[PDB]
Amino acid sequence: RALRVLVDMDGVLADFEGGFLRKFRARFPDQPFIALEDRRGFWVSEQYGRLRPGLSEKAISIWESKNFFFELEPLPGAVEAVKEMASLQNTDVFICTSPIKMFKYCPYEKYAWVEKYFGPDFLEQIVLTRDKTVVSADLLIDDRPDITGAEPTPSWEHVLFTACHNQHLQLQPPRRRLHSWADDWKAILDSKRP
Ligand SMILES: Cc1cn([C@H]2C[C@H]3O[C@](c4ccccc4)(P(=O)(O)O)OC[C@H]3O2)c(=O)[nH]c1=O
Ligand SMILES: [Mg+2]
Repeated sequence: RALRVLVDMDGVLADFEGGFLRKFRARFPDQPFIALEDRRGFWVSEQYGRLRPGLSEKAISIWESKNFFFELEPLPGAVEAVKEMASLQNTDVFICTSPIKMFKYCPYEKYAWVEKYFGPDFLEQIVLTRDKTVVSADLLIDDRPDITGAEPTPSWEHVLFTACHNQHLQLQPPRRRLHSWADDWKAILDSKRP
């Protein structure tokens, strides 16, 4: 039997936080912003809303804009790590990502992004869903702390991928982290093998 690993896209493969900040500052130069070092909480618009009135609506307009997802930069070592992971024996890798509600560009751009960095053949490994608990696997590497859905008992072990917004979070045992792609991801996968 092959080990199945679900790899998240935003915050794990694609730099959503960095891309957001860069484009927000460029479009709203006279507005206050939040340095990544100061990001707290999964929801960007919520922390921006607390910064000053009207920043939430502006933040939202950034990711709803054409080319936001397509132009995100890969996280350091992400492409290299996933390519190697997918080539490993007895290992099936799927990119499991949740598209935003405004569907005009997001779904399309995510497929285009994967084609760009992983090639045409990797498109077969993409799973788009707003509920990752109904996708079965041994592991789910994702930066969102709370991953819930229709399935109360997911088959996967959620390994928290470190991001600016979750770096200070204390996890309840035996929950663990993958600190970055430079961290030992192979050791994590092996711990799940027969
Ligand atoms: C992946 C990511 C998106 N956003 C943005 C983008 C937008 O995505 C969703 C949204 C909710 C649930 C599943 C998918 C998208 P929306 O419900 O608008 O589709 O929730 C609110 C918004 O929050 C962040 O702030 N941080 C993140 O790490
Ligand atoms: Mg993510």
